[PDB]
Amino acid sequence: APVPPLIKEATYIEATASGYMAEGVLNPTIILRRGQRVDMTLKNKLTEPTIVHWHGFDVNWHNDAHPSFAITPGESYNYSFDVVNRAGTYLYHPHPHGLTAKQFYMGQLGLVIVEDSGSDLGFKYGVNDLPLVISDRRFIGGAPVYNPTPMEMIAGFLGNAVLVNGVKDAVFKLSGGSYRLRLVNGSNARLYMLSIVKKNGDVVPMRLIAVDQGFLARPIEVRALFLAPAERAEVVVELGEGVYLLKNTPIDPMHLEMGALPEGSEYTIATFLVEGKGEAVPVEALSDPPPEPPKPTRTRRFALSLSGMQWTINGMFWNASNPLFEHVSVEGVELWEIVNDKASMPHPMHLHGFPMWIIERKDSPRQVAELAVDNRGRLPTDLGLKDTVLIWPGETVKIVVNFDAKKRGQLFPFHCHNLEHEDGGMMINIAVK
Ligand SMILES: [Cu+2]
Ligand SMILES: [Cu+2]
Repeated sequence: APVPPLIKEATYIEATASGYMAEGVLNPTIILRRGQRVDMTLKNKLTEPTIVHWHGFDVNWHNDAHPSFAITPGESYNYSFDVVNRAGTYLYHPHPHGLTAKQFYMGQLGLVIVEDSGSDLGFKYGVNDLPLVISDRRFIGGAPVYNPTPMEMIAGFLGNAVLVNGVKDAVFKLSGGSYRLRLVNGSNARLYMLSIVKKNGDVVPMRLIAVDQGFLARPIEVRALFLAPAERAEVVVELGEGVYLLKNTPIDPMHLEMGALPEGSEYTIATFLVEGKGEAVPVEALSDPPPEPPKPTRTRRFALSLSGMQWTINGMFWNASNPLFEHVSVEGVELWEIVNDKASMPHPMHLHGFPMWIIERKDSPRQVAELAVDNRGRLPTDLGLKDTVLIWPGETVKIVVNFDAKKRGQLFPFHCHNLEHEDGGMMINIAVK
């Protein structure tokens, strides 16, 4: 059962090429309590600038940290903030402009778990609460390489094998019982459609309980889950004795932007060898429903498009020379109508600083529409509070965001979490007024 090691006291972290080093362990899971104070110093031990981003955290832009605050090698950066996020599974990872994909892919990515009264639901981390950080790699001679061509910067850098928690061909040896699996897409670009199946047997229903920004109102039974880069979905499964497989199953990846392990091919991501009898953990109710969405005062349309060799948002993209460029000025509660062009590819769009309520999916591909659970085209994952949402070519996704006036005068990136798209500039500053 290989999962990241746990630490509570994240006081000092070193950015190294292989990953984050804290208290002698690599990429540990930082576990925090809702409401606690975080004081943490980042030391840059790389040969290039970097900065840590607390993915999904409600903090100011000094603690986000905005990419403009990146530190040079040998420098340090202090983070100090109160955790006001809902209990859930978050990430910490690099955010220097133009260097994030490589640093992230070469190993700098860890989990941040936020806990709250009763949020562990009776499961124990590393026993039956299992994070599965799914990361693909392009292996050459059994070693990962990050060498995207210009066409791979446009499309995303896809690996030829899939790791779980850094482990090739991951195998989990478990006893029969209940398992909470925290599915995390830690890949640069690869999309997954995830299912758990009995080997040579039937699909195991998964009971979705939480996504990016925390618990659903109630568990939802699903047979398959789309999980794009930086999305998180926590499910509960009942495993009897036998062999089970976490698999990717076939999809149309809709690479329509420009005319080794295909995204829609079927393959095993992890194997569960279930022997013995262990604890059953009943999960009948969740005690932390997401808030209802606020009422927006204006509608703002966003078009996702390829402008030549440059991915853009409303035609705009990162100004490498001016990281404080104010691409969009916002205020109050807004409804964002995010339209992905037909000649495009799926984009997992992610907003810093402010979570998002998903209101509606329109013109989704059938493989998505078939999984929706309401009249507004919403997927089960769309029913929780989110911070990263996948928008398919031709599809319109409507979200509502509250640009809290307490954050006036700060800048927060809005960007695609396909890291090649991000390093390629598919990122703009949202300036809160
Ligand atoms: Cu983020
Ligand atoms: Cu993208």
